[PDB]
Amino acid sequence: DPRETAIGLVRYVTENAAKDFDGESIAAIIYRLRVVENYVSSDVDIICEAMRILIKKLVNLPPITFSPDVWMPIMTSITEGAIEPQWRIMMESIDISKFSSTKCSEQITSICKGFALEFGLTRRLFSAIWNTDLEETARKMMNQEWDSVKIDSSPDSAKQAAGLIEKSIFDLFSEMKDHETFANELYYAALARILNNSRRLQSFYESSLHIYDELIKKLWPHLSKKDPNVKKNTLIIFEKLISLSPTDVLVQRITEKFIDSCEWLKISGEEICTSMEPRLWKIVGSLVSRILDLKKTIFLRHMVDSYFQTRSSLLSIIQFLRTAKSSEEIVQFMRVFYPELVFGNETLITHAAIEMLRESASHHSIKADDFISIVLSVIDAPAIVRIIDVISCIKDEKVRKEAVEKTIIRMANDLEDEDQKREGYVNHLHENGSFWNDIAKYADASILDKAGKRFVEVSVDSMDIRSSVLATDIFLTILKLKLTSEAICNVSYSNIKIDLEKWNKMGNILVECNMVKRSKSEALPLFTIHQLENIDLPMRDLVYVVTQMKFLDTKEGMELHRKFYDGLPGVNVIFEKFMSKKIELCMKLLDEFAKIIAINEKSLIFSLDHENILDWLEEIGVLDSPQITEKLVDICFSIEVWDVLTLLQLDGPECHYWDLQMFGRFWKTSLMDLLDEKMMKKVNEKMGSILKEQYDKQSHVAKATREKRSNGKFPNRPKVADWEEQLLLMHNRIAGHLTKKKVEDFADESTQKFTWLLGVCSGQMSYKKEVAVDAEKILSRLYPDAEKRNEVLYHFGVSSILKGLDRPSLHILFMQIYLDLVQIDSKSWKIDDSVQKLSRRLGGFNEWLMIVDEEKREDDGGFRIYIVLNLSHYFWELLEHAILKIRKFAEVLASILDKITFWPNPKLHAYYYIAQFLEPLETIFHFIAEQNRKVIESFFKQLFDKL
Amino acid sequence: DPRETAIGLVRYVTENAAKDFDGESIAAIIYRLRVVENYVSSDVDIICEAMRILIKKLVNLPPITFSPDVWMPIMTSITEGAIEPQWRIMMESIDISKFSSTKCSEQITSICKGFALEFGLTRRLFSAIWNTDLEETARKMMNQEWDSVKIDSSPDSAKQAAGLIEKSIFDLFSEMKDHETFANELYYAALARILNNSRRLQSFYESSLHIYDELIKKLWPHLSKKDPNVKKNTLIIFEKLISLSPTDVLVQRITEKFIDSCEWLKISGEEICTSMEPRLWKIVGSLVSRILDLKKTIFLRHMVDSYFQTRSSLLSIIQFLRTAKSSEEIVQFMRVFYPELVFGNETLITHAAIEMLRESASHHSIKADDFISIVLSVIDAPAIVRIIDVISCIKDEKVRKEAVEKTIIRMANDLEDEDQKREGYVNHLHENGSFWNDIAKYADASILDKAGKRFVEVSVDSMDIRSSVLATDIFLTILKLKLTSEAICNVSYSNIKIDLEKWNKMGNILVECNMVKRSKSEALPLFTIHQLENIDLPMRDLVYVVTQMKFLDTKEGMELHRKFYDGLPGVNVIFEKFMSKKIELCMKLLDEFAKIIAINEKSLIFSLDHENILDWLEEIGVLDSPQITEKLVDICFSIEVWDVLTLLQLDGPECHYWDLQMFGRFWKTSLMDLLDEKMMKKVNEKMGSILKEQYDKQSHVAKATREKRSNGKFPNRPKVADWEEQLLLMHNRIAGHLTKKKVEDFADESTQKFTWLLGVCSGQMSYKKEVAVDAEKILSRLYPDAEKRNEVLYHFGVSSILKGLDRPSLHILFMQIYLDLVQIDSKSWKIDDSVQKLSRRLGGFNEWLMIVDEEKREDDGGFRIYIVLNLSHYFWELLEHAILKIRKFAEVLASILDKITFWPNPKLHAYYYIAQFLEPLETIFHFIAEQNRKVIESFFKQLFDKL
Repeated sequence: DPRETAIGLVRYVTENAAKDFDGESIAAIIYRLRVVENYVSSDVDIICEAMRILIKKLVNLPPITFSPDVWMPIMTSITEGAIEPQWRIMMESIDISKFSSTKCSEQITSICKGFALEFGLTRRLFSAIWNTDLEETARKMMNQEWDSVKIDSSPDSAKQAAGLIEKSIFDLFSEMKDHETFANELYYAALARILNNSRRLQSFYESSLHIYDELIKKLWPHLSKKDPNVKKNTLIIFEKLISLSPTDVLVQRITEKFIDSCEWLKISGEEICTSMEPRLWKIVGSLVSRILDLKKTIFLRHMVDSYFQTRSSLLSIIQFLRTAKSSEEIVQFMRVFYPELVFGNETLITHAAIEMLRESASHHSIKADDFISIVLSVIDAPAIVRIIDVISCIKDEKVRKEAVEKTIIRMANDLEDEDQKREGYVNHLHENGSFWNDIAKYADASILDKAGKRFVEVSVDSMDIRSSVLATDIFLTILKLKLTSEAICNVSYSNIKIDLEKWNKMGNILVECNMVKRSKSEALPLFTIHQLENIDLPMRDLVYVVTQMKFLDTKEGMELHRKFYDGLPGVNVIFEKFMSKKIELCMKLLDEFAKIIAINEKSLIFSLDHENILDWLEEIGVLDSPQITEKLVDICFSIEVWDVLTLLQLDGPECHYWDLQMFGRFWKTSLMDLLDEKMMKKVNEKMGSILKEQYDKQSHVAKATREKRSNGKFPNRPKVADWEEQLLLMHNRIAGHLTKKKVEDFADESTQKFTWLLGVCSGQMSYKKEVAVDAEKILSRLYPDAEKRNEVLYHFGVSSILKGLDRPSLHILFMQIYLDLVQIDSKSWKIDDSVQKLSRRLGGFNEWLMIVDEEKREDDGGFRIYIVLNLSHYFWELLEHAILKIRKFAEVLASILDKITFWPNPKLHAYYYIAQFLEPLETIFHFIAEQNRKVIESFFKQLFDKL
Repeated sequence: DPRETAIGLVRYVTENAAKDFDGESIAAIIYRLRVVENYVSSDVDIICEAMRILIKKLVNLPPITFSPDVWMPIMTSITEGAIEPQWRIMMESIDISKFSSTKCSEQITSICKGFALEFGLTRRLFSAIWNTDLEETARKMMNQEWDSVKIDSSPDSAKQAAGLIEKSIFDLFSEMKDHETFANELYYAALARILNNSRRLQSFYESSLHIYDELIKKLWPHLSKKDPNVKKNTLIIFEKLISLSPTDVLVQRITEKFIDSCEWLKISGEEICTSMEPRLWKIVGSLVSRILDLKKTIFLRHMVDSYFQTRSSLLSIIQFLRTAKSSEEIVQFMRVFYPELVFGNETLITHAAIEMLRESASHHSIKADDFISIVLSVIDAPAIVRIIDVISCIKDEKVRKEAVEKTIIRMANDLEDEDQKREGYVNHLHENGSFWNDIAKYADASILDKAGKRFVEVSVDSMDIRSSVLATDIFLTILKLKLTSEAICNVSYSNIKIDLEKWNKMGNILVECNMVKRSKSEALPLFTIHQLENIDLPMRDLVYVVTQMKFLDTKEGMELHRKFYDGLPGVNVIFEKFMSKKIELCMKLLDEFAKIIAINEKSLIFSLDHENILDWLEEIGVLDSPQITEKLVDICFSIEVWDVLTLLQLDGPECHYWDLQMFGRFWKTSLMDLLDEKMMKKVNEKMGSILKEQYDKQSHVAKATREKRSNGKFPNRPKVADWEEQLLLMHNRIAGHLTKKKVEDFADESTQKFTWLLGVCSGQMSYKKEVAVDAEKILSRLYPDAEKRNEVLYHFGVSSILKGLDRPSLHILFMQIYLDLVQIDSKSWKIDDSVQKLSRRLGGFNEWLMIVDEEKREDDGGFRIYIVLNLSHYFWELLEHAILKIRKFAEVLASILDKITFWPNPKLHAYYYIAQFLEPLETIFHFIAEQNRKVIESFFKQLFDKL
């Protein structure tokens, strides 16, 4: 029975407790009293005193008594009661004849655990497995003795230690003997393991660092209690362990280990930095090289993970270089590694380096040469956005000023060599307001003056419109830059020392900067002397002057113009001559606006609030000026023809102004109340055919655009966009300036405004019913009688039709409908009518055919003879109410006959129409010949002279 | 920023460390310095001194400062740093204006854990949640103060305690202040919880017992260090807690709890038993009632589990009643609960109760009345197999003797009332040898004598053969029972005092016991005086005497027969008269064996080794006796007819011995070498027809058995079983006893052995070729000449055929073949033959027809006249070599004629055959009539007298 044998062995131990036994026998006794599992509660006490005696004897054994694989199972059995099988294999071979409920067993195990805790077996086990004496190695590395290292640092022993560290006996670390000293010697033995494995290698370090990390994690609360020199010892042990590292990966891992250590042992950055600055610089260089390589590159997922770790390592060491006293070290760091560090697109580390630079500057005055070197090296790099940080790092006012001027010169040079990348960087740098706030609270006045001068120089030297525009805008901002110390004019023209002719070029750039790029509030209107001295300006600065001439009215504008243009002779005379009644400027601006509306061309005036253009002329106060209103009606006329080109779906300036004007006067006006439906059919068909012929004459892109725009063919109006609504709105508003008193302004018959009024009275489409009724009322004021009111309206319509045919598919149609409206009218003639009234109904017929001039004869297509022959031919056909019509026409022809002679041009078939004159003379001689004789003879004489 | 506010609060604490603050403010400060997570390694020291100050102040707070649900999260935060959300909800409502890496946080948490360990916050938390002072309740139950209990024992507080017990602060139980005292007060507070929840209830106890078990599991190593009175306090606390339990389930659970406790606190059975015997008895009664109910019965799987537990509870408490000093208690336990405990079919608990009974008997002398009461109560129960255990428990020799005699009387009474169950129990009890070894080493001689007397009484009084057989066998065993003290005759006939006529009946029971039940070695042959005085015995004890008469030859048998039959007059005369030449016993035994082989009946002689029966007669020495050999040949003859009944597939004694005997002599013997193939066909067909007629006359079971046995019909032999091989083997062996000298024994012609020898010489099938050639050689010795050798063989065959037809479908066939063999033979007759030789060839013809007796005439079927008429008829047909045949037959008939007159019986058609006599007389008178005249006249005179 095993229990009896165990009892006998226990008795043998109790009576032989003062004797010394070989370790093998002790191990055999231990094994045999563990393997028994049928113990009783009665004999537990004697056996526990037995095994405390055995454990006390075992601790006294020399370390070389057993091997680690035999040391392991005995501890297993005496701590948790687990029995390893190969252990029982080895132990059953030992003879012991010379020495001869599970609750009892677990009580025995726990009591043995308590006794093993009291007698401190863990230290003995560690010393045995590691083949070293922990106290001796701890003492020797207290004394820095590294050439006499005697310890096993094999990976499997590290595995065994790690497999130890997790049981519960270490949960009670503050209960074993000299637990602080034992803790210290464990820490130093782990450090000596790292040292041994580092020295041997002169996968290889993973287990060592792992077991060291586990040891420090379990041991931090007790290392700092007894020995206050632990921190310094860790500092020296690593100040070698770093220096013995061959490769950079090793270095970064172990520096991570001491980042951890300084975290555990509560070591602030100041002490470590002041005691390890020399090696730290090398370590920093190697690790930052690793960061650079890993950023360049940025089982294959590790390439990011390690990246993060290494970066965090920097984040720690820079935080340990927070109070780095060596200014030279941090200066050379900024000079060499900071550029690429910024290039790594990492902000935290740069950010901290910046603050430690500012702290080093506050505590110590670094040489200006060093700081200008680092600034230029940063200026050299295409990173010019963060430079302001190191500019704020400049604690010297003079250095700050010189650094700012060097940086501005550098960006000027960057814009000079014309590389897109640098230009983009400069644009981003000038997109923030904190930069300019810092520039204001750093730089002084002279810096602003030189910046303005150089910057106007680059603006005038820049051919690229974008670069010049940016230059002018930022020049405007630096002109209005408020200095904090001085808290405004910052650049004067005299200091620029530039020729005036090139300063004249800046006007367009100023237009672009002040209305295109900038908003209304931040717009800073300025005018170069080319504008202030001339009226013959392009519409760009014409619009500029018209819309920012209110800015000179304010005292601020006049003041800054005077102070900026100070030193230039005659400036006062210029100012008074533009304050003087600019009226010609208004005329030319409105003329250009008229012709630009006449050609269907896009202009930036449309983007402005032109709908209240009448308000604009009210701001200056020339709304009462009469010479403007003429031009005003011109505007109206032109917008009218624009509307026509909108309705025709024609677009483009392929036809002259008068053609489309007379086509506009050709519309729904009461002139076509008299016409019949067959007439409409023929005119619409011919208009559609000629419009289609024009359409297929165009290109494919224009046809696609017109098809997209047009929802329906003639006469349906195409789709309406937005801008035409604005144009129409301001067009109808003109009436605000058309009041012009009661009747006296329009009483002059021979005025363009009178022609406009006659046009608007009857049927102009683009004008709304309110304007139409106002025009009708004012015409009622002019002509109280309605008979003359309609007579003059009809005469105006026909006369406009006739005059429009002077400067040449549409002319022939107009010929046709002129004939046709005459045919319609002829039914309404009275027998008692006069020849002058008939000529008036025919238009300006008498005055039209009496214009005998060389120019009128020149290049005429014979429209006059063509008309005369056409009506004469139709009346001749009728002759071969009707009698009254023929008689009145014959009266008219007899009255006019003596004038038609001068007209026959010598280029057209003059003789053919001379012969064709036979019908009119026949209808005259049917009755009239007796009263009109001299005319007849003179007519014949010039006719024969023509031969 | 929370960190600045926490720093300010920490400063406020440091300058106000000597002031007292309300607990709410302290909790708010704790919460706010926990919630901060951006701490620095620099300020860790000041904050840890801050919270040690706060914890020291908090410990000083009165227990009613907070509620448990507020006490919980603060401990959570200060031990593991986990923050409960509702806690932050409650704490954020407190204003603190008047007081104004995660590695740092975890260091803070671990340092706070260490400080909380040092200041012992766990005791304060327990006192707060349980609304009690642990020291006061521990002291009061040291002083046994139960009427002033003030504690909360709610289930949720138990849940909270259990949820506490598992963190790591309790891993260091030996580090908090007064950890032994705190351990004691925890144990006593848990006990007071059980007490409170037991008293309140005057599901309800599960959490309390669970938390108590967890507490004792974590707290056992420290409860016995300081206070040595813990064991007694647990004893009293349970000596009430058991006594206050209303139901038995509660009782069994809590007694399990103290089985556990005595296991943990190292309390041996002796102390607990001597201090708690009164209540333990009640507890034992209740739990054993539970075991009885659960055995009777033996989510529904629990009915077994609890069962086991409760049984284990008994296994513990009985082991704590090991040294129960009260003999009355254990005696009454055995008297009342032990029977049903045995009935529970559980052996461990009974087993231990038995040993504790023996220990109580060794230490203390229990009254004999108690032990006889418990024995009779066990004897009363049908469990009489284990009684021997309590008989060995009897330490008193006189009591042991009286208990043994009471038990034997009890089993005698059990066998008397004739209930099968009790008989089976007695048989099982007598099936073991340890029981009889114990009976021998316990009882004395007089016990054996009275057992033998009563047991012979029951054997002779038992009508059941099985009960009597068991009685006789066990009487034999108790007769040979060796007593250890006396170390053999144990029962004598005189003491039995039984009448001799009933003792004569025991013979058959002795046969059954000594050859059927018992083996050869343990067979104990005995013979009742009925056998020793008589020869007219049934074959049972005949076989017994023949096979165990060797047992008297040994001195042992004679000695035990004399000493057992001592006191009976004339025993010596009986012994000498059976030692005297038993020869008649042999004759009668062999006669019975012969007739039993003749009827195909199963007998147990077959199971014996009868194959060496010749050896048996050699053992006695009567193998030389001549009067046996006659009977021997009888045996042979009978086995022969048995073989015939085997070959015929007939079986059963439906035909007489002589019929089958003459059919056996009818077989392949040389008598049928003379017969031809048509004769074989007719005889085989008729035999098959009559055999089938016999077959379908039988029943279905016999036909099924015969069909299974017979693999083929006639003449193919059926399948051969085993026993016939044995019978045939001993049959052939007879020859060993047939040597009988050279020629002188068989020289007597008129002997049965001579008939057997004549039969074996020619053709008996069952005898092998060795016996056949031996018989031929011995017949060559008897008859050197071969002519007489074949003549007598032929005469024997025909004479056996004729004699077999005297005591009547097979007879008519025999008639036919007798005629037919005569026809065959008649061709071999010489002209010079004599009438006597011809009669010899015809068989015993002359001697056969001359037997004139009243018995021969009586009931004769007229076979003689039938034969005479049949051959006379065939020879008459031939008459109407042939002449020689007719002449020889006529000579024979003339010689015999004067004798055939006497035979005609008066029951059969006598006159018809008298008339049919005309053919023989005709063939006689064809020639012979002159030499035979007086015969003719006498024949005619008796013929006429017959009329």
